[PDB]
Formats: sequence, C-alpha cells, structure tokens
Amino acid sequence: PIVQNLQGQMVHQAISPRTLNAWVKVVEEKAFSPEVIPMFSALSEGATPQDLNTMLNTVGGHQAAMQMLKETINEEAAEWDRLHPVMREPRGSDIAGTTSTLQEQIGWMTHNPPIPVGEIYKRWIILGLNKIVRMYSPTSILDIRQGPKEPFRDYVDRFYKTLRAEQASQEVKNWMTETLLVQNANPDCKTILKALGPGATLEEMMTACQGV
Amino acid sequence: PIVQNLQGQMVHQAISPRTLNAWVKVVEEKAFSPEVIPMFSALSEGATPQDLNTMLNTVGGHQAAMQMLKETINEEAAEWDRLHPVMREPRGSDIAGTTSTLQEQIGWMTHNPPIPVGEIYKRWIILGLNKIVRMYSPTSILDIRQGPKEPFRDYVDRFYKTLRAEQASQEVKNWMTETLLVQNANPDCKTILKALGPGATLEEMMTACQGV
Amino acid sequence: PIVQNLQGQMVHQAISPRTLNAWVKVVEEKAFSPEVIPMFSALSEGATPQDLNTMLNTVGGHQAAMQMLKETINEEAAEWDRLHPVMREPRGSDIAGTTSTLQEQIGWMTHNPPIPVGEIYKRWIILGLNKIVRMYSPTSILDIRQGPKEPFRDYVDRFYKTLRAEQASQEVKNWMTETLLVQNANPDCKTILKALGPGATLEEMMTACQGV
Amino acid sequence: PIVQNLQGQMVHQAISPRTLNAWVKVVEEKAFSPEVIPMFSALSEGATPQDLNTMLNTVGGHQAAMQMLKETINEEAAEWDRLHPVMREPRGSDIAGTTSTLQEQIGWMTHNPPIPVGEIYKRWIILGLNKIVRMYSPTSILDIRQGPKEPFRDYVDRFYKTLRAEQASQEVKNWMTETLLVQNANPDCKTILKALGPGATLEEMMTACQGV
Amino acid sequence: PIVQNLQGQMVHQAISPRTLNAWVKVVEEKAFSPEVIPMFSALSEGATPQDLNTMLNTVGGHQAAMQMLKETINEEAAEWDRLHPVMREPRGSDIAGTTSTLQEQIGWMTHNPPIPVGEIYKRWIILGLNKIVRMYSPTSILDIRQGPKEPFRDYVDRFYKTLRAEQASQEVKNWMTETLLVQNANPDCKTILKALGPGATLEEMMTACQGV
Amino acid sequence: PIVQNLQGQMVHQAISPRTLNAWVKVVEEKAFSPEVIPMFSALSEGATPQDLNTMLNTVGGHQAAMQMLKETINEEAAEWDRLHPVMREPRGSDIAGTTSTLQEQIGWMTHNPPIPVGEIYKRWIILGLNKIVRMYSPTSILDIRQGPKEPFRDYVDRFYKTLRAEQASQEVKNWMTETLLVQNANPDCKTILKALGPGATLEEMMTACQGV
Repeated sequence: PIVQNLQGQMVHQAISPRTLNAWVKVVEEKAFSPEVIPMFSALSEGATPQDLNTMLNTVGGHQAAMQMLKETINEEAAEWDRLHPVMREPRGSDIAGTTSTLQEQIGWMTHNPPIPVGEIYKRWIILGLNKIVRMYSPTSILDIRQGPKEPFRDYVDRFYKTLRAEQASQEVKNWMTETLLVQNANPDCKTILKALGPGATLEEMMTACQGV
Repeated sequence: PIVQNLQGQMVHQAISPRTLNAWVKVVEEKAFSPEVIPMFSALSEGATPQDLNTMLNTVGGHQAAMQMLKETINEEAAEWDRLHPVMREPRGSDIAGTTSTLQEQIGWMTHNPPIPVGEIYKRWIILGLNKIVRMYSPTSILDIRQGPKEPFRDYVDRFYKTLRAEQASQEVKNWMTETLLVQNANPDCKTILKALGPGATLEEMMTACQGV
Repeated sequence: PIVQNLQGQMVHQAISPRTLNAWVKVVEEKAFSPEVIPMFSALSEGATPQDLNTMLNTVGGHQAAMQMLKETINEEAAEWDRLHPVMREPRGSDIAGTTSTLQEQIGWMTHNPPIPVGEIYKRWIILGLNKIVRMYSPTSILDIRQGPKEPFRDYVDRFYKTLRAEQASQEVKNWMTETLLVQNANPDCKTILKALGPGATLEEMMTACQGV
Repeated sequence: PIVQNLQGQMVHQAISPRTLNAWVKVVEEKAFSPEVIPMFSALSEGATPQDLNTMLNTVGGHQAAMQMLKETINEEAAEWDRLHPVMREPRGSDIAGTTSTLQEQIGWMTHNPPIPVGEIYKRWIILGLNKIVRMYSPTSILDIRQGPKEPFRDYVDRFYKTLRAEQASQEVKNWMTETLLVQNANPDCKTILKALGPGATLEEMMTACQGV
Repeated sequence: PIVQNLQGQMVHQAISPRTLNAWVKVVEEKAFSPEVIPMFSALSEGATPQDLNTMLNTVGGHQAAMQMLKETINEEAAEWDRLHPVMREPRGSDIAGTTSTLQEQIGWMTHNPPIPVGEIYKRWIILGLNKIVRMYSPTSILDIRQGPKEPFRDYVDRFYKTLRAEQASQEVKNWMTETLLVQNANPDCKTILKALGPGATLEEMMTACQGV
Repeated sequence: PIVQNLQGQMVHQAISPRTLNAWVKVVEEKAFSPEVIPMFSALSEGATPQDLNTMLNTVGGHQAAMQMLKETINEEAAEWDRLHPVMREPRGSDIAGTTSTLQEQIGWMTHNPPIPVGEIYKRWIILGLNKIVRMYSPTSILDIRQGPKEPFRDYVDRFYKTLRAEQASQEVKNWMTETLLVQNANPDCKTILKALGPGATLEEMMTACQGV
C-alpha cells in the first residue's frame, strides 16, 4: 500500500505477511473457485504494482494458471502501449511493475493528477483471473442438471455457483436464470416450478419447491 | 470503513483480511443460522457499500442464498429509486455500490448533512439475510415438540432457536412463548408447567421443570 | 467502545471481531460455567449498549439461557423506568440499547456529568448471567460429597467450583466453607480435617490431608 | 494497564482478550507448574487491581487453588491494614481492588507521589501463587532420585524443576544443589560425580556424566 | 526495518516475531520451492542487514542450503570489495552485516545520498537463494513429460513449476514454452496441440486440450 | 523494550505475550538446537534485563539447561564486577537485572552516554545459550559419517547442522569443512568429491555428487 510518512512525503507500506499468507491460502485451497476474484480485490485494496506482483509471485501451485495470468497481463500491457504511445508516461511494463521502480510507482500513484498504476494493473490481473476462473470451472451451466432425488436448494447452489464462472453478459445470465434453471430441474420439481409461471423470483421458486 | 487522513481529508480504510476471513468462516460454517445477522452487523460496523459488497462477494458456498440476497437488494434498490426520483443524489444502484465509485460513497457518507449510504445498504442486506435465515430454518415453531425423554432445557433451546428464525412480529412471538411453549411440551412436563399458571417466566418454567 | 476522534469529538470504536470470536467461543464452549461472568466483564470493558447487544446477539446456542437473559434485562429496564420517571433522560429500553441510537448512547456516556448507560446495562446483563450460571449448575453444594477413594484436592475443586455458582451471600458461603467442606469429606479424610479444629485455613486443610 | 489519553489525563487500558486467553491457557494447561509465576508477572506487567482481579477471576478450573489464593490475598490485605492504620489512604481491600473503584485505583497509581496499588497487589498475588506452586508440586527434592538406567540430564531436569517449587532460601537451595544432587544420583553416575570433587559446576557434572 | 522516532531521528524497528515465524515456516515447509524467493522479498521488504541475517540464521533445517547461501554471500561480498576499493565506505562484510553495527547500517541506509546496504545485501541473498532453488529442483525441464493418462493441465502445472526453477534467460524459456511444452506432451494430446500451429497461447493450448 | 512516552520521558514497553509464547514454544519444541540463539536475539531485540529475565524464567522444561544458563550468567556477572570496581555504576547483578529496578535499568539504557545493560546482559545470556547448545548436540562432527545409501545432501545437512553446534573458531571450522566433509563421505561418494580437488565449493560438491 501507500502511506504518508510523518516527515510529509509519500511512502510504501509493505503488504502484511498476514495478508500474503491469507492470499496464498485462498489460491492454494480454493483453486480459482470464483470467490478468488473478490478475495483478490479485498486483500489487494491499496496495492502498488510491486504489491500486486508480490501477491502473484508467492503462489506456489497452479503454475499453469499463473502462466495464463502472466501472458494475459502481457497482452493487456501491449494494448496499453498501443493505446498510449510515448514523471514518465508509464509503459505497460511499468504498470505491470516489471520495468518500473517502487519509487516510480508511488510517484505515479501520488501525482497531482494521479496516474493510478496500481488500479490499472489490478484490472489487468482481474481480467486474467476471470479467464482462469472460467477455465477451472469443472462443468458448464447447460450441463448442470438436478438429480431425481436431489434437493432443489442443492441444485440451485450448483447452478448459481456455475453461473458465477460463466462468461456471458448479464442479459444472457438473466436468460439462463429464467429458462435453464427451470428446464434443468428434475421431473417432479420442474412441475412445481412451471406452476409458478415465468415471473417467479428465486425465493418463490425455492420456497414453493422446498421439501418436494 | 472510513478514516480521516492526517492530511485532513476523509479516506477509505480497507476491510481487514482478518474481518473477511471471520465473515467467510461465519457464513460457510453457520450456514445462515440466525446468529449470522448479528455477526454481519458486528463485522460490518463502519462499512462503505464497497466493503459490504466485498463481504457478500467473498462468500463461496450458498450461491442460492447469495442470489436471493442480490435480488432482494435489487428490489430494495428499486423501491429506493421509486421513493427518491432524481454530490449527486444517490440512485438505489449507487447505494448498493454497483454504479458508484468508492469516492462517491465516501463523499455521501461524509457530506455535511451525511447521506449514510453504508447504513442504508446494510439495512437492505439485513432484510435479505432475514429472508434467507427464515428459509434456511429446517423446521417451524408449531412443529417443535418435546420428546418424551428429552430435557425441558434442550426443548427450550430448540424452541427459542427456532423462534429466532420465525417471521412474525413480537406480539405473535409473545403469544408463541406463552401458549406454544407449554402446549408442545411432553405429557409429564406439560403438567408441571400448567401447574404454574399462565404468568410463569421462562426462569420459573425451567427451574420448576428441571430434572422432570 | 468509545474513542475520541482526532477532530476533537467522541466517536464509537467497533467491538473487535477477535473480541466477538473470543466471547462466542467462551459462551459456546464453557456453557455458563461461572468463569463466564468475569470473561464477559473483561471482554466488555468499554462497551456501549450497542456493543453489549452485539455480544449477546452473536451467541448462537443456548437460546433458552439467552431468553432468560433478555427477560431479566426487561425486568431490570422496567425497574429503571419505575425508579426514574420521565440529552434525553434515558428510559430503561434506551439503556438496554433497543430504543436508543448509538449517537444517543455515546451522548449519554460522554455527557459532562456522564450518564454511564454502558455500565448500567452491563450490570443488568451480569444480573441475568448470574441467574443463568446458577441454573446451569449441574448440582448443589449440599450434594457435593467426596468419594471414598477421591483425592481431597479434587473434592475441594468440585466444592469451590460449585460454591461459585451458589446464590447465597458471603456470610452463608463462609458457613458453607467452614461446615459443609468438612462435613461432606469422606470418612478417612474427615477425621484428618476434624483433628485440625474449626479454625483451619484451606491451605492447612489441603496440606494436612494431602495423600490421605 | 494505564495509558494517558490524548486529552491529557490518565485513563485505563483494558487488559487485552489475547492476554486473558493466554493467561487462562497458562493456568489451565500448566496447572501451577512454577513457570506460572513468571508468566503471571509477564502478562500482568502494567495491571491495575481491576486487571489483576480479571486475571484471577477468569480461571475456570483449580478452584481449590484459586480459593487458597483469595484467602492468601485476604491475610496480606489484613496485614496491610494493620501496618497502615487509617486521594484516600488505600485500605488492604482497596489494594485488592474489591472496595475501590477503577478511578480510585488509577488515582493512586498516577498520584504525584505514586501509591502503586497494582504492584502491591501483584506482590500479594505472587505470594499466594508461590504457596500454591509449592503445594501442587507432586514430590519433594529429597525424594527426587535417579533411576539406574536414567540419563543424568533427565535426572538433573527433574531435580531442578522440583527445586524451583521448593520453599527454602537460596542458602538452603545452594546446599541442596551441592549435596543432594550428588547424593541422589544412581550408583554408577554418583561415582563419576564424586570423582570431580565438591567444587564442580553443573556444566562440569553434566558433561563429565554425559553418556554414562 | 527502519522507522523515524518521534524525537526526530532514524531508528530500528525489530523484525516482527510473526514475520520470523512466517519465514521459518516458509523455508522449513516449502523447502526451497521457487515461491521461497518471492516470500523472502515480501517478508524482508524494509530489512536492514541485521534483519536479513536474523531471517537467515533462524532457519533450523537445510543447513547444506544455508551454507551454500553463506558462501554465495561471501563471494558477492568479495566482488563488492573488488569493485569498491576503500560514514565509512561499507566493505562487503559491512553490507553482509557481519562487520557493521546496526547503527552503521541505519547510518548508511538513511544517509543524505542513501547507501542502501539492506537492498544490496538482499540482492546477494536472492542470488544465493536462486542457486539453491535450482539445485533443490528434483527434475529438469527436458525430463518433464506427460503421462499417457495424465490431464494436460496437470502436466502444464508440472512443466511451469519446473520452468520457474530453471536457470536459463527468458529467450531460452520462451523457446522452452514454445517447443518443449508440445514436444513432451503425450501422444494423443500432442496431436491436439500440433493442430493449433506454433502461435497458440497457453490458454488456447489448455482449452483445446481440456478433457482429451 | 523501551519506548518514549508522549509526555516526553523514557518508559518501559512490556514484552508482548505473543513474543513470550513464541519464545517458550521455541525453547520447548526446538530443545536448544542451534537456531535457538538467533531466535533469542530476534525476539529479544530491544529487551531490558527485566525483559530478558522474563524470557528465561518463563521456560518451563529444560531446568538443567536453565540452571547452566543462570550459573553462566553469575560467572559473567562476577567477571564484570572484577573488571568494574565500584545513576549508579551497575554491578554485575544489576546488569543481570536481579539487584536493579526496572527504573534503574531504563535509567542506564537511556543515559546521555548510554550504559546498555540490556545488550550487555543479552551477551551473557547468549554465552550461556552457546554452552547449552554445544552440550545438547547429540553427536560431534568427527562422528558424522555418511551412510552407504544416504544422499550426499542429507549427509551435508547433518554435517553442517552439527558444525553449527561445534565450539571451534572459524579457522578450525574451515579446516573441518575442507577435510572432514570429504573424509567422512561414503566410499562411492568420496571418490566423486576427491575428483574435484581441494578447492571445490559446497555447491560444486553437492551438484557433482547429486544422485550418486
């Protein structure tokens, strides 16, 4: 993070060892389940590009995913260089924190019109983590179907946990929650849900189908 | 949370990783048992809408419940937009922290007459968590009955833990504690309780029925 | 708790998540063993009524006990209303933190002559926790008796752990420590203790009876 | 502890929940092994009598020992009252924190000539914990003897761990370390030790007898 | 680390016990897997040479590796002495924190033109940890080959985890990711990958080969 | 530690309970393996003699070692008294923190020419811990020999972990690393090592002998 020193100048605060241990535990245990993106944004809230790189580089496992992340960051950095022909003006590799010093990063982040290289880079990281979260999804929403004995609440949990990983825009997810959620319910359950009509909320669907 | 910087301006404090881990543990382990509402209010005490969204989005399981929560927040945000036709005046989606920046959220929360979008949104969240807590209750108070060998204290614990989840107003809960608590006691126990008359406190009921 | 802001005004400090987790662990594990009262007073040291309510409401189990606590607090609040007919003058429900805002609570607690609603309410809570601790005692001091093979130290531990829960005033507890402690010792042990005469301290009793 | 407020007046700091949990763990697990006295002095370093009472009252087990502690504190408080016939002048029960408010305790501890009631009371507590540590010693130093197959280092560990609990003054402990340590060694080992003569240090004794 | 005292002079902050326990856990558990270098740089962010030596000296196991580290630091210190013939000008052993006091180290690190002996020494340490990480790699990238039944994602994880340890420059690693990654895939998988042509990204390779 | 109060005077900071628990865990678990000396110096970084005594006195086990430590400190204190015939001038027992108050210790440590009794005493402690670490070494370097099937890396780890405990000066340790390390290698391994000649570094030795 960045903290102002008592001497009246902008200074780095090192990302806490407790925060790094929390992030490493998150990635190693949850294995790019979609709640990894909000944990990244939460743990990384004030991060410089050096702090962001520290979070990525300390992940030990999943080096296939962490490579997909690096090469996503490289194409985002390339598009930045294309959009911004040449404090310095930061190149994409400066925002990615590879060709810039910590003092340049703080210089940009605290400039009079701030150039928020920590936020820009955290966007490119979250774009890469999105791609990874989609790829690590073990199944796709059209293949989520309710078992003949399965509680509708457990099927709904599976459906929406899969729908978090799915790529499509909110208009398509709206269509999925309207149509697929009913269509993939089991034969007894689906009758209950159809009897509600198309406007049923998820609360109405679950409470109507509770204990079917 | 919000904290004033030493430079004399309002600034964000990121929700602590320890607080996020505590909240995620609460939701994942206690699975919307009613003590989740007070743990939410306790852990979320100073939260901006960005902090509130961070707490909701980091929950990994229970995505059926977390969807019921989101669509509750959306209808609360819609009613806000209806009640408040158009710093900006915050739209419901601004209070829900989706269409507003963190700097707008802090701007409202620290305005000279403060517009407390963190508190307003935390109300809408607690309304959704209430609906979820009721739905995740495995049984209803009229079906809580004492076993013929069950200690009256364990039945009272089951009864009042169920009565926390129940929807009804305090006048109805008063009626439930007066009538159902006696009526659903086992045949030996119920005689002891009836002998106290209708005015008995819960201490009087439990101490009279101890070791029946 | 209450903390003065750097801007020169009284402000809330939220009860720490670590303190809440510690209190919840205390209540859930120790199940109103008498050391719950001092842990409450220790963890709750600076608490406003909102903080006190947060501590009570986050307990998940023991909802029979937590109901006995609420209805104790209600009768204490009723006696306060009776003793104090009508910053505002706080009603009993204001001190219990149900009809008062956090800003009213801090207003009273930091008034020029402070009205210490956090301390008053913590007294009513400890009165209720006392009643609960007595009721959750599995046995009573006149039924604590030493086994023929049991070490006198283990019997003394059982006796005084029971004597903590017992209701009676210190004059009665003095009589209990003088008479019952000897009278309920096992037949070999009781001879050793009687040989000391009535003035023996607990150290003298235990050291004389060690390894009997 | 005591901390000066930013408003320029002496104020209480509540004993940390982590410190209380550490003390309770110490007492419950180590069961008045002699390292409990230094852990008490370490955890209690700045304590007021209210903090000291909080540490004692939160111990759940060992209520025989905690009673011996209370009645030791009472006789120390009685001797204080005898030595000091009557801010107020603190009575022994004021120093024990039972008849004094926290504001009186801080008033004495921060008086212009400070009256250090926290240190005085911590002395009386450590006197009681000493008596308890001696009584909870499972054996006495004259009964610590080396087994015929036992390593001299393990016997030395047993001997000095017992010698910590023993009551006697340093002159007597010096005699014990000189004479009993050799005299109670096993028959082969004792020959090795006798060959060193009476002036041998414990390092010389252990290194000479290593691997006997 | 270094922190300015409130008296207006540069002062040491001791490396936290939590940070030391975290580093010792990292080295002892992860056993110079390549994520040890970023954990070192993360935990050591503000370190003086005394703090760096404290991190190295507290490692208990792996004393073969920690000797390779010391003798790497010695040759780096020798090259520094060669490059810099003779506050003092720091000798290599001063930068390694062996012949310099903590007050000299802080004197250099806070000099008007700062001489950043903590950063210089942390470079020499990371050079030694690199050599160790390469040597502790159980296999080399040309020997990483996919099993006939092994998922391509697990092979990619093994390949890139090995490629982290490998010595070669980024141009050689680029060649390895282009050619060896395909060449060492199993016979069915390798056909899928070859069908993409040479320009395929790792995302394209993994998504094309998913569930082969 | 020592911290300046906001009132402008030097004051004690109590050694943290987390630091004491960390030290007690270190000593009890690692049992004077040589990494105990750097953990002591790390955890004790700012310690007064009272803090140092608190660290020693809270160790529960190993009372043979802790006695060797005390009597080492006593002879160091005696040599100090001999070297320094008589704020006061501190006697050796004042530096050992037994005959001095905490306010005398802080008085010396913050004197205008500081008399650093905490550092002096920490030296005497580390001298005693060295003697203990040597004595608790289960074997000596001339008896460390490689098994016929044992990996050379595991033998090197055993050798250098033993060489940490060994008493001798760096010139003798240099001779040991040059000659004994080869001489005590197993018959196949020793041929590989001899083929390198006498100038081989430990990296060269281990990499040449890897997988023998």
